[PDB]
Amino acid sequence: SRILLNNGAKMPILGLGTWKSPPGQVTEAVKVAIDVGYRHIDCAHVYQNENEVGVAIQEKLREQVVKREELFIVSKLWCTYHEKGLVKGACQKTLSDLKLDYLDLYLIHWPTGFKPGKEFFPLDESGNVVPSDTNILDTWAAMEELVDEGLVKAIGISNFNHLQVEMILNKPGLKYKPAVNQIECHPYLTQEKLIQYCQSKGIVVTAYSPLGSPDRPWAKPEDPSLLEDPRIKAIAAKHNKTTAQVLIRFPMQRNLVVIPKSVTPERIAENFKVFDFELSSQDMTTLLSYNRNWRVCALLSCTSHKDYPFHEEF
Ligand SMILES: NC(=O)c1ccc[n+]([C@@H]2O[C@H](COP(=O)([O-])OP(=O)(O)OC[C@H]3O[C@@H](n4cnc5c(N)ncnc54)[C@H](OP(=O)(O)O)[C@@H]3O)[C@@H](O)[C@H]2O)c1
Ligand SMILES: O=C(O)Cc1nn(Cc2nc3cc(C(F)(F)F)ccc3s2)c(=O)c2ccccc12
Repeated sequence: SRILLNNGAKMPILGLGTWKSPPGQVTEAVKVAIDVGYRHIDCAHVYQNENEVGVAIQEKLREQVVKREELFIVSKLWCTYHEKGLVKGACQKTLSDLKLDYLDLYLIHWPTGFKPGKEFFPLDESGNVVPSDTNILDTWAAMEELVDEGLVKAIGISNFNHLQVEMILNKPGLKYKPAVNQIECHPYLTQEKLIQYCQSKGIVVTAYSPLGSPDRPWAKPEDPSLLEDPRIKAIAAKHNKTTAQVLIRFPMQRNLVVIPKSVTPERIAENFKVFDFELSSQDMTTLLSYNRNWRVCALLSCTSHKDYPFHEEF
């Protein structure tokens, strides 16, 4: 149930997502999740709930439900902290909230640096994001130092397109290769090109929004719902599983890590029950065949950043 990273650590292939989990509900959600078997939690500073996630983690270690070494805890460096001089601080405030003394994995959350400040999305009066000078090679070096200092066991990247992943891999003096690239991926955005690139380079891919992020604040009525796709429902029924379990099992069979979010205990538990069945080889190609190149996770105010990752094909 885990995948070996290029740092020699093992990463559970199922993790719990925490974006949009309300601060008042995520502590119990992570407690239920660890009680039912999750050992990987996907966090971020920008999700504004790391303190409450960390309460849950701490209580389960105190309770001795689990050992720290059995947990795989991931967090991410927000965009307003790309400056070489800010990265360690940002890591330590995540560690502080999570009540941890190290992370298993720490990602550059997006390849785009924003102006530092306490606003997460600094905009100009016309609504464009205000970039920071910073480039991802100096940000990367700063991430490497977090390894050297023992704050993080592994480092990786998120939302990097293949030319940006290649930028890091061709970095002069590269000390630690990225271990993971965490990207949007589901039957409507199957990412074959970028996943093959990354796997070819020994970089593990984590699939985010594997259910389509139906709770994304900017969803519109017109938008498709993977959970309600009759095709996927038929595959589900054939296996006597739910559509969600199918959507979760699908990336697992492509040698991906997948991190479905829920704050509903019954769904946390259901979503983990995906080790007891297999999708067939044909199921898998059929699922891939639903690609629409429909991306749900992005932001118009950032399209003009020099490092906006989605103008490129992949
Ligand atoms: N690196 C990045 O840039 C990035 C971007 C996006 C997401 N992520 C990570 O990926 C995680 C997952 O992506 P996501 O939150 O965007 O969306 P998702 O996991 O694709 O969708 C979560 C939505 O599905 C619902 N849901 C969960 N299990 C269900 C089930 N069994 N049946 C029916 N509905 C179910 C959840 O409802 P309830 O919660 O109400 O039960 C919630 O509304 C995030 O939380 C975050 O950790 C990272
Ligand atoms: O970030 C998450 O985990 C979820 C996430 N996604 N988005 C959509 C985004 N689209 C982006 C595009 C770029 C870009 F790189 F393209 F410029 C940079 C930054 C972003 S944020 C949000 O606006 C957001 C806001 C609060 C908390 C989480 C998120």
